[PDB]
This record gives sequence, C-alpha cells and structure tokens, in this order.
Amino acid sequence: NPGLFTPLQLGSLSLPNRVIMAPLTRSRTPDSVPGRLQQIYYGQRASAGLIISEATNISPTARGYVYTPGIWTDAQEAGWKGVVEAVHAKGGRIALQLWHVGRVSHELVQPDGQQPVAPSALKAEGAECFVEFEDGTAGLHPTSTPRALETDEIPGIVEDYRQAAQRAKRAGFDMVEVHAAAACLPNQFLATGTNRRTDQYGGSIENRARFPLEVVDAVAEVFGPERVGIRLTPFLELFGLTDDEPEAMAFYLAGELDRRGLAYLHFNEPDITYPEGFREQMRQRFKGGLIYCGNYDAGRAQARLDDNTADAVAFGRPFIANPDLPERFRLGAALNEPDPSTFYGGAEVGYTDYPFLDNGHDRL
Amino acid sequence: NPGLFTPLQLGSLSLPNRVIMAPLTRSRTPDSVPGRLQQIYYGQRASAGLIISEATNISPTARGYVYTPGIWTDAQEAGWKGVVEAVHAKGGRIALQLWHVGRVSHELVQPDGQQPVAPSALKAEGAECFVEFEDGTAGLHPTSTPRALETDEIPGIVEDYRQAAQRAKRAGFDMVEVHAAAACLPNQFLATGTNRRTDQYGGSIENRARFPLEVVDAVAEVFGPERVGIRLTPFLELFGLTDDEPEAMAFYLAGELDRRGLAYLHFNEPDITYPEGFREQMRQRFKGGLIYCGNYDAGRAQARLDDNTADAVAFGRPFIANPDLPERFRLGAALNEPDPSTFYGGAEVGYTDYPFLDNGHDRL
Ligand SMILES: Cc1cc2nc3c(=O)[nH]c(=O)nc-3n(C[C@H](O)[C@H](O)[C@H](O)COP(=O)(O)O)c2cc1C
Ligand SMILES: Cc1cc2nc3c(=O)[nH]c(=O)nc-3n(C[C@H](O)[C@H](O)[C@H](O)COP(=O)(O)O)c2cc1C
Repeated sequence: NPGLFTPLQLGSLSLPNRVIMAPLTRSRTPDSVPGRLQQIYYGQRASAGLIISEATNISPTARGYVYTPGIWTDAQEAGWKGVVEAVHAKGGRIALQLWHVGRVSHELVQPDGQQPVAPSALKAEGAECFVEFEDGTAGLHPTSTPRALETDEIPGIVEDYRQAAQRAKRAGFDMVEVHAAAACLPNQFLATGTNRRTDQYGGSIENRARFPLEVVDAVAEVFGPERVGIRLTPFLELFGLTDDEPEAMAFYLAGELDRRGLAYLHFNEPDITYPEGFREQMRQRFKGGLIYCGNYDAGRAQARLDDNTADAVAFGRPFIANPDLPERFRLGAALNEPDPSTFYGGAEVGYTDYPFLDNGHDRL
Repeated sequence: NPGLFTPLQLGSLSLPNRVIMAPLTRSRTPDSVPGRLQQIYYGQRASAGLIISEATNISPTARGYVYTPGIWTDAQEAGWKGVVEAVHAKGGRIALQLWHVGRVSHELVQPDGQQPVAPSALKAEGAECFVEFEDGTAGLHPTSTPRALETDEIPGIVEDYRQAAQRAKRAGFDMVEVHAAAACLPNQFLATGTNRRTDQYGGSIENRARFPLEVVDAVAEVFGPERVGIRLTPFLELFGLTDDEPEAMAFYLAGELDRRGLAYLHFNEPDITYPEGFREQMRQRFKGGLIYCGNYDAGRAQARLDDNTADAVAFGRPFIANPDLPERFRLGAALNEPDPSTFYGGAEVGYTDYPFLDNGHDRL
C-alpha cells in the first residue's frame, strides 16, 4: 500500500519517494555544454524521487533542436559531471535521457548540412523542429525528408548510444533512460507508419523492435540493466508518426525487457486513450518499475499506486513550476503556475526563478 | 577513487553522497513525541547522504535524559512517521538510532522512581544525566548506582529493542542504528570496566559481546541486516566507562558483524588515539560500509576515502549549524558557526534557524 513518500527500489537504485521529475527539454544550453545554470536548475529539484534529464543528443546528427545539450564530447561530459555532482550534493539521483531525433530534424540543424536519417525515407508531415537560421535568429521550421539508414549503418548508431552511455557512467549519472517516446529515431523503427523497411529492421513486430532492443542492450552493458530505463509512448501519434500495432508492440517489448531485468518502463500517456485492461496487462508482463506520466496530480498519482498499476509517477510541467513539488504534495500546498512562454530558450527567467514553499523557518 | 559526492550503496540502501549527518541528541521533545518542528529540522537536512537520528529511547527505563524522544508508544511512532515522511518528501533517508542509557540514568528520570539497570552494580563515577526536578526546573544531575540485570531479564531488554525496530519499520525508517557508542547499555556490557558479570554475559570477549550481538540479531530480523548499522566507540572512556581490551573486542565484533552481512559499522573517533594499523585492519575484517566520525572537515573526509579506510564520513556539530552541509563542501563555502548554548532544549532557536547558502536564484 505505497504512498507518494514511500521509498521505492527502482532497479538497484533506492528512491526516497515516488514523485519523479519527467524529462523536460528547456533549450538553455546554447553551446550544448551544461553549466552552472544547470547545476542550479537541477539542484533545486534534487528532492525528486528521481530526476530524468532533458533529452540529450548522443551525436551531432542526433539533433533536431538547437540549444539542447549533448553527451558526445569531452567538454559536454565535464559540464554534465558538474551538474551530476550538484544533484548529488543536494541529495538527489539523476538519469540521463539518451536522444536521437531521427527524421524530426532539418539540414539547417544537422552538421555540414547533412540529410536527417530514419528507418524509411518518409517526411514527418506537419512536424516542426527548432532551428538557428544563418542570420543568427532561431525558430520553428518544417522538418525535411530523411534518408533511410543503410542496413550497415545501424551498428554505428547503436555505438553512438553505447558511447553516450559510457560518457554518462563516467560523469557520475545514476542511470540512463533510452528515449523512444516522441520525436526520436527508436520510436520511428517501432511504428508501422514510419518503418517500411524490408531488411531485418522492418516488417514484423520482432524486426521493428530489433534496433531499439540493441540500443537497450548496448546501454545495459555499460550501466547494467538494473540501472537502465526506457520511455515508450504506445497509442501516441505525434510528429506525424502513425502505428497500426501499438498494443502488440507494447506487449512484446514489455516481455523482452522484462527478461532482460530492466529497471523500468516509463509511459507518457495518451490524454486516443488506452484500452481497458492495458495497465493491468503491463503490470503482469513487466515485473520491474512502471512509471506513468501525463497530467498527474497528487490524487490521481495515488490512485495508480492503489491500483497496483504503477510503482511511481512522473510529473513534467508541475516540476518546471515547482522545484519542491514532492513537498507541496505532502502538505497539499498550492502549486506555482507554469509559464509556457519560458518553457524553451533564454536563461534564468522561468527556469531557476520559480520559488520554494516558505515554511516560516528556512533562511537564505 | 570516490569523492564526497560519489553515491554509495550502504547495505541495500543507495546514498547520493558520503556526507552523513551524525546522531545528535537535541532534547526538543518535551513530551517525547516528535512533531512538526522535527519534520522541519530533519527536512532541512534531507540533502545528507544519510541522516542518523538523535538517540531515541526504546523504553521508559531506557531513558537518562528528559525531553528526548521515544519509540515505545503509538503516539511516538505516529510522530516519527510524520518526520520520516517529511524527510522522504525532501529526498532524504533517515535511520533511527536505538538507545538504552543503562547506568547513565537516575531515579528522578526513571518511571516510578525505579533504579537504573546495567550489567554490573557500578556507579558511573563523575557522570551526569539530565533531569527534570519536582519543581519543574531541569538540569544536569549525578547518575545513581544501578542494579545488575538478572540473567533472566536480558531477553526482555532484547525484546524492547526488537519492538522498537518494529515500530521503526512501520513508521517508514530506511534503517536502524544500534547505539553502542556512549552512555548506553550495550557499551556497558562490552567494556571490562563496567562489566564484571559471571554469567554467560561477562568474562570473555565472546561473553561481553553476546548481549550486543543479540540486540543486533533482533533488529536485523525486522530490518534485514542489510538495513542495520551499529555505532561503536573503541578506545573511548567517557561517562566513567573503562576498557582493558578495546582493540580485541573491536576485531571480534567486526568479524562477527561481517559474517552477519551488516550494512555498516560507524566509529565515533578518539580525539587516547587509535593504534597505527587499526583502520587498515577494520577495512580487512569488515567488508560492508565503514563510517568514521570526529572533527571531520571536507579535506580530512576526502583523505579517509583516498586511504581506503572509510566508505563515508559523518559530521555532527557542522550539521547542527549547516542544514546544507554537503553543498557547502562542494562549493568550499564558509560554514555557519555552531552555537553550543542552544545544542540542547528549547525550541526553534538554534535548531531550525541556521540559514542555507544563498545561490542568488532560490526564492522562498
Ligand atoms: C517543456 C516540455 C518539454 C518536454 N521535453 C521532453 C523531453 O525532453 N523528452 C521527453 O521524453 N518528454 C518531454 N516532454 C514531455 C514530458 O516529459 C511530460 O511527459 C509531459 O509534460 C506530460 O506530463 P505533465 O502533464 O505532468 O507535464 C516535454 C514536455 C514539455 C511540457
Ligand atoms: C549536541 C551533541 C549531541 C550528540 N548526541 C549524540 C547522540 O544522540 N548519539 C550519539 O551516538 N552521539 C551523539 N553525539 C556525538 C555526535 O554524534 C558526533 O559523533 C560528535 O559531535 C563528534 O563529531 P563532530 O566533531 O563532527 O560534531 C552528540 C554530539 C553533540 C555535539
């Protein structure tokens, strides 16, 4: 009968509470190197049961959005190490979210103007990425038509994830999260709509899943599976992705990742809603941690614990606006209101400046 | 090559950092029930790798000091549960320190004026406990002459610790620490000076250690050994205790507790100093966590990590005066100065009112 403040063993990691900070792209790293301002932003949120970092680009070609950080250079790794240490000195745990955008990119953000890469040469209809124009301004821009990866290029990409996991382990991260949730290369392999491949990487369920499962095994060699998670979005159809088989692939990956001993599966929820029985099935097929995310508040999060369908619940926008979110839940204190207009880009304002509760005792 | 901000697996508990909050009696619980003021005090220090609580009395007769909390009633357990939840909502881990004062007590603090209990009927020469006089004032007062426990009373005491561990597990504590360090019944059994027993609880090393090892096994049945620690003070001779064999008993207990799979041994240091080779021997005899405490600062704590003689270091007085101690170490920021005159008794002043660093961004 766990509450929100009942510690959870997530793989081999002890969490103090079940109020997780969702991965949140904030685009505050113009040079893609995290710095003192990240140390502050993540430090302020160190009370989270776990922090899952903003999506971080594993390579130059991995990028669809400028001002987002990387984990492919020595200078990036040292910046992240500064952030990780600061999360640790404030008592928290942080997982790095490993990102490849796939076809949700554009030649303008790509290095040397390279074409975006994907399972199949299909443009994401109506999708925008975020671009810095030649004149130094920046903005949303349509994604271009990608090239299909050659069957022989797939290992190089798996190696990019492996090497991002190696920099993560060295920088001190508690865990890694494979992003397969949205505007990402592994979800493109997974869905029928975006994957029209005829090599062993397309066709069947087992073929569509092979590339994502290799990425997972690659990062689990570095962290151990008991320190790896994955984010999935079955039933979602964002950035022009469509899928005919979201339930069967969810069941297959759950069984596959369950054998592997993965720490957790993390679902970003539909609200094209889940079928009845879906949550109960996931709980039976996967014995590790199940994290759900999508418009939760304290009572709805409790209900999923009571249901025995989640072990923990992640929160996005409320953690943007409340650095001491878990404490606000404990007290039933009113939440600060998020300001969508500073979600992305800029610097301290709408970032490190939403305030903590005043308990009447704490002094700075 | 761990630093102070390198996570540590302490038994089956993940710690974010190696800066531990030492157990600190503060005597702020007049009715012995923790309340909102403890929620605040321990919450403010939730960034500690682990918090070890003020010594808590396992029973009415366990007490030598008034205004210190207990863990023998339903109302005490609920107060502690409030504190533990608040530590969890601020992202920390807390261990309850289980206390029996033994002969460091007095009929005035005892219930119904009962004699203090001990291994042997020997007064602690020159020792003072803290007493509430009939007129409602309170102060230091000489300890009285205890009675020797009957051989048949020892299990009742072991059961008191077991039942305090059961209330601890139910209240949500991450771990328990057996206090055997100072002004406590298990250290009195251990030392030659205080233990002149001729039953199986005195004479040999193996007899002097039997009662303390039963307390440990009793609390390990409730928590699992991988969630239990013990605090020891070899070489110390406080509150009139003397010991002829501190090194041999330390080596014996280390081997005994090592077989048992205990999470950690926690030493409160001499400065009658340690023999050369003592730290290196402990490291070889005991494979779990070794915590040392006694006038540490950041650099001396680092040196013990570099030595491979400690896994973590605890801090007392600096955690009284600095709720964000680990962050101060990270930055090399100046520490607040402790005020010894509000170490004990009173309420918020010298308790919840030493301030955090101001980073220029955090707002209340
Ligand atoms: C500002 C913004 C940025 C986000 N960035 C990411 C991202 O980096 N990676 C990801 O997997 N999801 C991202 N998401 C989705 C969130 O992780 C979260 O799932 C979403 O906000 C829904 O949960 P919420 O209702 O509690 O905010 C983002 C959402 C928002 C609002
Ligand atoms: C205010 C005060 C209260 C203490 N209370 C306890 C106690 O409850 N239990 C215990 O084992 N040690 C207690 N100690 C010893 C501390 O846990 C710590 O070992 C001691 O202060 C030395 O470390 P330091 O130099 O960093 O403060 C106390 C020390 C002080 C200063």
